[PDB]
Amino acid sequence: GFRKMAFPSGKVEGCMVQVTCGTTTLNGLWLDDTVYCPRHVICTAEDMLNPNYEDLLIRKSNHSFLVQAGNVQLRVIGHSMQNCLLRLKVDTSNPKTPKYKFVRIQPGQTFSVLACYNGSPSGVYQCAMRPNHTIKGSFLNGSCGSVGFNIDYDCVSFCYMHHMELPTGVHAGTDLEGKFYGPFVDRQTAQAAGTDTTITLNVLAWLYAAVINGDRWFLNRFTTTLNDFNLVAMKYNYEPLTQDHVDILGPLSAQTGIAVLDMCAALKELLQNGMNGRTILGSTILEDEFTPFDVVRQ
Amino acid sequence: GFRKMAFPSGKVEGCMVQVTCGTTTLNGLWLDDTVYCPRHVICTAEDMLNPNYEDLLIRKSNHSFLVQAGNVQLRVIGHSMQNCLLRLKVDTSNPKTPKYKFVRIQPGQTFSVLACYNGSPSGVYQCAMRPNHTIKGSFLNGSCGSVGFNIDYDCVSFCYMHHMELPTGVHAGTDLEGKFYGPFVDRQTAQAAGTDTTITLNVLAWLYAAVINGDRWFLNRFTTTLNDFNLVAMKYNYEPLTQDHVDILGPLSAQTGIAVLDMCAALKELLQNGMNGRTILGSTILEDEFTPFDVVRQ
Ligand SMILES: CC(C)(C)c1ccc(N(C(=O)c2c[nH]cn2)[C@@H](C(=O)NC2CCCCC2)c2cccnc2)cc1
Ligand SMILES: CC(C)(C)c1ccc(N(C(=O)c2c[nH]cn2)[C@@H](C(=O)NC2CCCCC2)c2cccnc2)cc1
Repeated sequence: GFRKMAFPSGKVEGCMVQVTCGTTTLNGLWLDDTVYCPRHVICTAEDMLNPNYEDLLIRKSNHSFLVQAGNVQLRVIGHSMQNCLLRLKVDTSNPKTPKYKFVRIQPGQTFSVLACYNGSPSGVYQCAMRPNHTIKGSFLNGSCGSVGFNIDYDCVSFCYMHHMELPTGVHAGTDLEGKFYGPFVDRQTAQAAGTDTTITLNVLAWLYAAVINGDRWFLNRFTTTLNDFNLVAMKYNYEPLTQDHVDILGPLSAQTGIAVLDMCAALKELLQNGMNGRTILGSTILEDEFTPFDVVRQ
Repeated sequence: GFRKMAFPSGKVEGCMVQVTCGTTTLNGLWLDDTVYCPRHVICTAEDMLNPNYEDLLIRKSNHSFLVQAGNVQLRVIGHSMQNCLLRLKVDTSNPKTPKYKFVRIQPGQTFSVLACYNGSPSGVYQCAMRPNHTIKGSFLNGSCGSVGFNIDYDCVSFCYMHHMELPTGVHAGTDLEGKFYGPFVDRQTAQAAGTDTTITLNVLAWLYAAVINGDRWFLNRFTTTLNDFNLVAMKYNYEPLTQDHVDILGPLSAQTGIAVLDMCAALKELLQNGMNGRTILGSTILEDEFTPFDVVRQ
């Protein structure tokens, strides 16, 4: 009765366009009279190892970028580069543009992803920005340009644009000003995701979700200090817990009457003695892709 | 790299309206000039045990149904009942109506759910029609009228409307002609979901997904007959396997070169010897909410 929920994708579906440059097609985002898309759309098949993007873009004209919004083709009247994004000024302003904002998210935070291919939305799902700045997405060839987003009231907050797959099958991209999450670059190199860790804030939020949904078997009578917990957390590749996290879990702690450091003693016991065949909220592992905000929303 | 993916919900978001009758509010679906919604919206707070819906509806007029499409209120110009649904003819035809169809799904099949409250879409997620004709959804108070759907090309296939929660926390509803899935009724009674079972077709599809995504540890050298497998399946509360299922898994069998009855010997070994700490496609349990169609789509 508790699961990954994506935001309704209608407001973003209206802004999804196709952007073709030579032999390469990928998705872009059309807000007002601008189309944002990954700049590597101008990289050539021969030049994937060491492209110089300033160089490749001086050589382009407006007419080298085909932009198709569904049936209707848009005419480009200008172009520029912002970090790893390209900005294409088009003639028409998108009539379906929503109230929107560009935000840079932090590790642990979650968002919905609209997976698109050739400008055509195909799927929506929820995921989290990992601590190693990758995302565990479901992106196939030509998903580049797909965006990730959160919706509050009527206001879309774009936080991610997809650029590339890394060798482990996870994914890298940028915010909507083109700055990458993590130390990744939009070329073919030998770059790997660094070692990942488990998002302690999110596990604790989930245990509080489980308690609120009536499952309570993992609770215990013990307490722990923050330092005592962080020694167990380091052994099990979990992010250290901070006072800031303890503060964030306040409202959840009040609702259930279970002190945060009590919940931490509970989690520490789970990490040391396994789950021995039981299930939490339907899971047999410790979920770390729900935030404190996500749990309250559900 | 493989997960629950919902269809993009934009085409259904445009048809979500609010329907108020007295003290009760719930969601409805506005296609053309008709609004479909659960008939129990006319049930009164006093009459939940034994309402007579023919009786309660003769007593209503068009002006007892408030219909709000976002800001604008719609005027109702007629009303009738189709099984467990109410049909409200309104003055305006919905301009955002998509190409659409009403279909009745079968157990094991999956669909996307747009969770709505007070006409306002709030979330989208994927689920499956269980063999006991319930759905394991995430519906809170006033989600009634939320619909479930599949999209092919530009054509929305509405298959479920939500009506009620059953005592175990699972959910019952109807197709879009108002006929319930299962033997449930839209009153407060002592009705329970019957015992559920595991969707064997879907587990086998998932194992084929796992193989296609490079995970292969559970394969073995043995084969099984269909009858030999169904004796293990009965012991573990799994649906029997039929020739029709074997036929459905054909394309998946060809793509991976693993014969269906080979995959069944594999699954039988998983059921008898556990997973002993390993993971399939990121899971430590046997997923049964992906169809053969879902696996190919991803
Ligand atoms: C030029 C540059 C920056 C190296 C690049 C090249 C190819 C793509 N990939 C496009 O599919 C694609 C490219 N252009 C249109 N589509 C895919 C991709 O990342 N393969 C990686 C494997 C080789 C090493 C670098 C990239 C992809 C697959 C699945 C999900 N997401 C993306 C992305 C970036
Ligand atoms: C009149 C009738 C048919 C018995 C009924 C009554 C209440 C509702 N429930 C509305 O929330 C609701 C009702 N009208 C507007 N909202 C909820 C519901 O099922 N409680 C059940 C518990 C008591 C026994 C029967 C119903 C609900 C909760 C969470 C997710 N889904 C629905 C549904 C149907």
